[PDB]
Amino acid sequence: YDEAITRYFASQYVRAREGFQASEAENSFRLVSLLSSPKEQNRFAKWYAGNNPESPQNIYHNMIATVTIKSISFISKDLIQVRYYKTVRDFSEKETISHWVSILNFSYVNAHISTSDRLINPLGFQVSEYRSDPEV
Amino acid sequence: YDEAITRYFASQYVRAREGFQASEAENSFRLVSLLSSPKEQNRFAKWYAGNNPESPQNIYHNMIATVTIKSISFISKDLIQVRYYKTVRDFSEKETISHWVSILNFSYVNAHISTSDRLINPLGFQVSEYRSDPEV
Repeated sequence: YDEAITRYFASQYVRAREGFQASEAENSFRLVSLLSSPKEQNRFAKWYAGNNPESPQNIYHNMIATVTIKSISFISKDLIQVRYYKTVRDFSEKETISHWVSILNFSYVNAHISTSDRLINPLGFQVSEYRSDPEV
Repeated sequence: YDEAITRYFASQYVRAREGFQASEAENSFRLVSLLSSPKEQNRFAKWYAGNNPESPQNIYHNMIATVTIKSISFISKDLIQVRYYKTVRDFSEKETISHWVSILNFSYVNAHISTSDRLINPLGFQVSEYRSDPEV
């Protein structure tokens, strides 16, 4: 597939996973899930669970966190690197900014998506491994 | 290009154009614009302008309108039909529902998108003509 469409879905993946807005949680959750493999979907879920202090639900409770993409490059054929910053906003409107890099291991599966899940994942994009750490 | 990716962008187009949420307006505006031709972008803009009673900004002021896709089919090679319903919500949470069909005339241009506009429009999807009317 085209590099452009691959960048497009990595950007989506990271914007959805690494940002947060109460009104969009259900949607951002289904989308990260659909674009993650069975075994990555499950790691993501344990991390997102409402009982987990490190879940966006919690650390951005009553806040909005918005990812802005800085860059997308490929370390290898199946290994993408997304550098972005998060802009976190609260009741006072006081914006905090931080910078981050995520590595994604990805592929495209010719699995079966229903017609309506294909409007979220048209080509079986699948992140098998993922991390996010802050920058220098 | 693949039918699946074409359905994907028509669904996006209609969800963004035909729904409304104050927090997402700027984003929904850039996205419809990027996926519309110069001459369609301009019709959309006159329609969306804050001074226009029929603009979503206005008719959904203080509301959230959410499009749910019912179906996407092709009347011809360049002519797509998107049947959807809108779920409109207000201060009281009282949901009104209506049903609609949109026709889109579309193509893919090998024009120049900047690297960052390509994260919204990776393949130069372009709606040249558009309408929306209610159903039976």
